[PDB]
Amino acid sequence: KPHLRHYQVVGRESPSEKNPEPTVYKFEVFAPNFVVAKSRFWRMMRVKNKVKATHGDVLSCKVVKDAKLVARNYLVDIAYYSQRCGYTRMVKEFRDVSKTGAVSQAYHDLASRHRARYHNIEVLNVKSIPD
RNA sequence: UCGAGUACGACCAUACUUGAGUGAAAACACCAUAUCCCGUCCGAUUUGUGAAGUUAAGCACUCAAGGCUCAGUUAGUACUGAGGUCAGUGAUGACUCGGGAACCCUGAGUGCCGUACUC
Repeated sequence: KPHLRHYQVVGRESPSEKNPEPTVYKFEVFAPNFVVAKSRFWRMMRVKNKVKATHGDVLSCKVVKDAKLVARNYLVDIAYYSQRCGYTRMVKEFRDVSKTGAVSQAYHDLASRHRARYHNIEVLNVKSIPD
């Protein structure tokens, strides 16, 4: 029912004719599809690694399984962009069931109050909170 | 006698130009001279003609800097082709699908080869 599943996308940089064994990059992104995961996989590597989607290959994107469906806390360090105060990060600790669920509320909250939508939004540290 | 030595060169600064060092054989080099062609207002320049001589310059070899060449950045940045019944503002701004710099700075090193001769 909550959209925006959680994808585990990993990939080298088409090895290599120069380096012959480029370091593998893996990161987990929330996305509606996996085409949208790879689209934002090759945005981190184009920026945080200077690697094109052309000059590299996706090793194994994957759908993370779940957590036993039970309520718990979540602080989601989220970073959006807007003409509304360009590139501000946030914390916005939510209380939903799964990481997919809470990050959904994260997006539907920023697009609600900052009108920042999916591609203007990076995510980091979707972790939980005991108390 | 072996690397290089001259003179011919091809790439044309990694080769340039700087302060020096370096020159062991030859070989260039300055060098002697107006005794001739020579044209020098000049024996400077060059152009007759040879070896008392000299590494003083020149020249190649060494290090060791601007500059130059290769790269690491700079930077997936700027910029850009394409696409939005994108967002505001008629300021470009992000996004998506791509291309993708430069100056700089930290580097690397600071020529290479090709024909004849001569040893």
